[PDB]
Amino acid sequence: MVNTVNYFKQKLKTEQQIGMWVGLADGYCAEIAANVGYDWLLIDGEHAPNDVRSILAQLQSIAAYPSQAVVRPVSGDVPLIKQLLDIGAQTLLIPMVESAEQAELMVKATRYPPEGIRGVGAALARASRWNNISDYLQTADEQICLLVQVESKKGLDNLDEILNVDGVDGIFIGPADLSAALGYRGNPGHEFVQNIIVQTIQKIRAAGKAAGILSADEKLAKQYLELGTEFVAVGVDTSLLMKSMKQLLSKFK
Amino acid sequence: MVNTVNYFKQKLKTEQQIGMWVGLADGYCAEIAANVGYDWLLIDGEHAPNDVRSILAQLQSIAAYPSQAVVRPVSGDVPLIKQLLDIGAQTLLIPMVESAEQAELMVKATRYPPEGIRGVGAALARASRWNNISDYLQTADEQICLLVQVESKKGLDNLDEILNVDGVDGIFIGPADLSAALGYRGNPGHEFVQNIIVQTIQKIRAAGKAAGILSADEKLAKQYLELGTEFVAVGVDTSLLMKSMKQLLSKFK
Amino acid sequence: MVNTVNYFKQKLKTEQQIGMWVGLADGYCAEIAANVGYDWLLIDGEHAPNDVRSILAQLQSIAAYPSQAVVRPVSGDVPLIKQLLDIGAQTLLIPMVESAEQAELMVKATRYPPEGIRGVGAALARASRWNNISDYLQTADEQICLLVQVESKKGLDNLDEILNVDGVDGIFIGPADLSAALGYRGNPGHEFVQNIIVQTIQKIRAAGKAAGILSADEKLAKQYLELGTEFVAVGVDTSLLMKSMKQLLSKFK
Amino acid sequence: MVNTVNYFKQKLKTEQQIGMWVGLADGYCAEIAANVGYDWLLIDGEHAPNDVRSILAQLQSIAAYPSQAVVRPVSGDVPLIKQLLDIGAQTLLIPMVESAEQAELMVKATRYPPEGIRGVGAALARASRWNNISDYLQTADEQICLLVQVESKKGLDNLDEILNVDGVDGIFIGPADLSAALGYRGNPGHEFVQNIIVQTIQKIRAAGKAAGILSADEKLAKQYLELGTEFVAVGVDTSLLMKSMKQLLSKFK
Amino acid sequence: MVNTVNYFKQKLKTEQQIGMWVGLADGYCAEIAANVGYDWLLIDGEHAPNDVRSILAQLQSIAAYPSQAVVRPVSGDVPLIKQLLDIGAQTLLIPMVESAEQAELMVKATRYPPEGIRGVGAALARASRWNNISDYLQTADEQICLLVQVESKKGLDNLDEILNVDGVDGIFIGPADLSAALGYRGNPGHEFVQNIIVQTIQKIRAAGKAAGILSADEKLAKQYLELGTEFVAVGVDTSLLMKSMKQLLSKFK
Amino acid sequence: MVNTVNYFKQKLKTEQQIGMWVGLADGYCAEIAANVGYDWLLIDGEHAPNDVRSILAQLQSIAAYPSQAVVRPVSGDVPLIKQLLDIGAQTLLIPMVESAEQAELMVKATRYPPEGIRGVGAALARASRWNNISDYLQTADEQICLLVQVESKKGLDNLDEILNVDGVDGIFIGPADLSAALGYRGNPGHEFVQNIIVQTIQKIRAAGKAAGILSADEKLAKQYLELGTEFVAVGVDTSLLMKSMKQLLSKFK
Ligand SMILES: [Ca+2]
Ligand SMILES: [Ca+2]
Repeated sequence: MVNTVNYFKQKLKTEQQIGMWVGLADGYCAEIAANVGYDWLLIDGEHAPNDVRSILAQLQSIAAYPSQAVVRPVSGDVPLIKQLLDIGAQTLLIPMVESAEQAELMVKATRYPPEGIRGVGAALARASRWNNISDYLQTADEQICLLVQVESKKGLDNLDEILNVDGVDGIFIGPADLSAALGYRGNPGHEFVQNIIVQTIQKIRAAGKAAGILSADEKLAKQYLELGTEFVAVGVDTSLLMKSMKQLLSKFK
Repeated sequence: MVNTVNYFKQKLKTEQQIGMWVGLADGYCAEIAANVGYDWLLIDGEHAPNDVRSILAQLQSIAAYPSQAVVRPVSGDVPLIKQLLDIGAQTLLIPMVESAEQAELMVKATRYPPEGIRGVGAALARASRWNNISDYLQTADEQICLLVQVESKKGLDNLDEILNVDGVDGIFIGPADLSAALGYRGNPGHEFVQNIIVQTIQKIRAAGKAAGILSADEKLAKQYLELGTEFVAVGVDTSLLMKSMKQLLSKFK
Repeated sequence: MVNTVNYFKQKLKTEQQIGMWVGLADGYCAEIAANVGYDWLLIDGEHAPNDVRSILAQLQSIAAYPSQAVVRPVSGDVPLIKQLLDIGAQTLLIPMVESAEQAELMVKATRYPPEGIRGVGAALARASRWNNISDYLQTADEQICLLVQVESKKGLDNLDEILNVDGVDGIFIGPADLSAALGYRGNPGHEFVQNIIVQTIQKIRAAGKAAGILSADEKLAKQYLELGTEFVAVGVDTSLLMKSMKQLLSKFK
Repeated sequence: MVNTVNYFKQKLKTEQQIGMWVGLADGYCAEIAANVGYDWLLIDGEHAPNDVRSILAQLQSIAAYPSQAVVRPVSGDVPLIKQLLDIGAQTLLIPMVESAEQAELMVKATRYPPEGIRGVGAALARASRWNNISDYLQTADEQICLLVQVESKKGLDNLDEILNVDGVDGIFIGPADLSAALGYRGNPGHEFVQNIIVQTIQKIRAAGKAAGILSADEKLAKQYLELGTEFVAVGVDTSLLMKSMKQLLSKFK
Repeated sequence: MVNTVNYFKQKLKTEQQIGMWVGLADGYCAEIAANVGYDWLLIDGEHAPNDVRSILAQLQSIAAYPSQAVVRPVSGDVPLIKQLLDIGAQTLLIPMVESAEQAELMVKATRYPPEGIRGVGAALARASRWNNISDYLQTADEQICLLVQVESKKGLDNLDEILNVDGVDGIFIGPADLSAALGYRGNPGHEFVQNIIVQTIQKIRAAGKAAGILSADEKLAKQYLELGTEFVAVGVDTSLLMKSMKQLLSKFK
Repeated sequence: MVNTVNYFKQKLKTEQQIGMWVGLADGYCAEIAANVGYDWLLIDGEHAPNDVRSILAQLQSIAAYPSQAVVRPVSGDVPLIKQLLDIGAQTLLIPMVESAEQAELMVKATRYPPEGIRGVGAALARASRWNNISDYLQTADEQICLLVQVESKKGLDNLDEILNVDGVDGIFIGPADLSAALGYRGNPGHEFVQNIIVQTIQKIRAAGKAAGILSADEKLAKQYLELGTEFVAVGVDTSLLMKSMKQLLSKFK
């Protein structure tokens, strides 16, 4: 078997990928999402009740389908990154990255020694298909994609430095934490926040990195796609489920 | 503690209850549904991957919310009915009921001896809250509601007889199995099927029993509510999740 | 490896075994109960929210401890009995046994062909420890113990017939279903019910079979032990947990 | 989406398919087995500790791989068959089939009304991918494959009658139950048993049905393949795990 | 929906709240404990085998009942605190707090930016009921309650400094870790230890914070209540289950 | 009850113990491995998809069998070590230990105050069998065994310093991470790497500590046993399963 090709990673340089946030934290819900045809599915280990084993179950469901999996761990924790890579997550979105130093450590956490600090356990891991991918330890690094989130004043204060870190493939901007960090908690729609988001996306793309964002607002999503944003999540499973059920009940109250 | 009051059962004689089909088979998804404000939630043990333990998890989630739980077991299996009552399901929807004899057996399956054949295990059961409901074995039968589904030619051929069974509180008509039994599999919208559904609802209400139905079609749902149908399910969680995600992706293809 | 000796089965003829009801339906709770020193633990598949997989987890917990496991399936279902024997349950308590014809079928359900109808699948089963017990298909039947419950008027109407079935090792009387069946639901304490229980125990022992019963009432339990009742369960984990927490809160209200 | 093509079913008429028994009852173990390259994987609901939900997880794992899933339910239970088809099992192996009448009922259990008695619930089912397979209710029957097991003297006494049942695609012979039924429990190797197996395979293929068998004995397996047996399982995951670990320890004792 | 009112937090200033430790690590066991009537239930993520998902299940169980949930995470880990607040835990008990600096970080961990460092993910969280609590991001901080444990000499050496931290609502003293830290491991009953506990409770209440403690000793528990201690846990589910089962067996040996 | 004797710990000074790696992450698979007769089983929390709850299930499975359990946590995390000791893991293998300062912290993490920093919670823990081991807080430390892994240049740079830490019972060398760290990723077989392994084993034994290693290569494993290596793991469950299934399929292609 040749290593699973990371089409998400390749597509960062060739197209704009449309994404769905997967927070229902369940192999069955992840499979329903995997049937729709999103370019990428964000399995949320930070804001949904997931652990290594529930994320594994969702990778297995989604694996039969074209949609590429991206895993957001709870934090840039090196051992947890080691766990998620070995279960076969090929793209990670690291929350709350605030310095070049922290971004380089995340690069190392995703690469085998001697170049990085990823723990070696290929015989045991879905990632190597238990060594059925015969050359895994030689070929793994090529198909790993590292994304970091900038979501604080300190991250924005270190944006140019993070953007010069080799091995950061993309910077994702989450309007929720960023709006809140800027003193507009719950109101990312403010001009002050939007101007900072647009400038940030411009700087990201100017430095040759992929820019990413989430917006459930169709107008803002299409605006971010007009700027060339490479990976745009356009909704959240929990929100779509809740709103579709509320909208239906309102027709009957 | 007094026994949990079955408001679904009481409401069969006082209003028209709007329902959501719960087939995501998960305590977390059941809780999202429980927040919307449906009158009733159908926990589907027949067509969703549920077992006694996953149904228990969904009863526990939903229990904090006003929405009344209805459990559809996989079949009119007496021991399985015993299990679902002891985990605290107070309303059951029995699929594929086709005779007075089978309907009376389902009544007995829901009532303690000597009047019925429900196995006695109150010390162990969430239903008695492990005997924290001190009078449970005296008061349980009052708050149990039995619904049966008519979904075959044989059931329609035995409708008058089922409708004279004391302890059948309601007859639910599932257009899917009924359309299929009538040779219009996948097309319940045919006039031949709809005329049979309307006549069936009329006969059900004429015999003093509650009529129920499911339709994701808003026009048919409101038509069934205009006829006085007592319990109408207006959608399905799996369908709302899939369609909301497909509709959103179509705005971006 | 030699097959696990069924000490419960042997002790039916040499001593009186003290039992605890396990309805907390969980490997971790079953292990707590396993530490106490009960002669037997009844893993309740009829009145607690258990399936084959949760019962297997409880057998694995308990296996490190001297306490012998007895499993009560939801009903005398031949395929379910097959499942529970293959996960390694060596003693079964069959609910709701009402005829010699039904007792004989339960005997066959527990014995391999050609003498019985137990499905053969030893390579796969914990019961054979996946063929690490090399002679399992030759030795299995010797260490299987079959108990049946008489809990209905019809059972009591067929008691002499059930007691002449070879391979029924014991008859358990559950006062809850029996009291209910006799029109004293929730009050097994009545003289009418108790006289029937005592006579029933006497007839069971007179026919050379083991008698069993459950009572959380210390006085009744010691009374049943004075009659020579071979297997006596003296409490229920769910009840002890609830009562201990209630008594404790009462000291501080 | 078009319905998943049942390649196992097609190959019954075009090649000889090599199978692995999957009784580790686990999505993770099922995925390891799925990477090997077996033509078919037998998810054992009869002799391994599986339920609908654990079988769903194993289907989801295996779905990303070419290996075709075959599910053996605990028994020819019509409601359980309904449940396994809806989670998306396209091939079923029914244990303990003993008459044409029982085989015909299993055929109907797998087909929608009006031809069959399969309960209709496509909106909810992974089988229809929650109606993302738009024609599912029209196209589903064509990709369903029904195998039955003959494992008793009564089955052998009804073999010609079972073989004339339209819609039985295959008869599988399990030497374990059959050897036991013939009074050679745990010694299927006996000439008396093997002559019966060979004759049975010849009769099955003579009637234009697929023959199937399991043998962990390489010689017997290759013999059955020389007879033209269409589906041959050649080992069992539990057995290969235990034996591989025992062989390794023996090199070091 | 308005945000769940944190009655535990309000009662810290108006009454003395009686608590039960919940370490059976199970939604079913948590629900049994929830029926008793304790003012608060301590879901122990530090000393019972719990993770985010098992704590969520226990929150869902308990939610239908008046008893207030308090969650003890394994350590003052900011990302884990983020995870427990989002699943909807409104009161946290932080183990092993030893400095004002650490207590201030725990305060911030529980509050949204710009005041605190709690990660923003309201669309996904049971805490916001998936934004069905429409003002959640504005109202969430008011219903969050932060308790810290002082259980080391260093903590006692920093007690006045921890007590001056705005946003620490309560200091809990666990005699087990504190007795051990003082060189009396497993004998918190010693006068040297008790004088320290009494003095500590007096200092905590003198600084206008709530004092808390656990003791299974009724006399010590009632003594701590006579001192005005605001939250007193009076037993542990694991201990009451084991002891109740041991006491019962001893009546029969 | 007396505390469980750690035979693994005792045997470090009296014999050479043969080990199997358990990465199938499942109570049912851990029990199959437990039947074989390995001296020790390594429950891998670093490279297999395990959490505290799945490790507890595997400890419960294995506990019925003579094989001693060793747990490898994901990292030398003090709170996680606390969790794993409380579920009853008596031998820990700490990955990625690189200094005497880190080894000493791991020693303290495994010992109660005042000598160590292990959090006290014996009422709640399987480790004390919920205080059924009456003297647990006095006797626990004697039966705890601490192993550390040297797997980096920095570890080898600190080997003499780590080897002088009292309370480090053993140093395990994992050829995978070490080979990788040395610039021979995936080829531990190189003379440069092997010479370092042999010298390392010699230095470990010269300092009075137990040496450990894993090799699936029979020749290397016997070589390590001839040097007197005290604990040698000779295979990996995931690898044996995959290889046994691959070899078997190869006979029939
Ligand atoms: Ca978990
Ligand atoms: Ca289950």
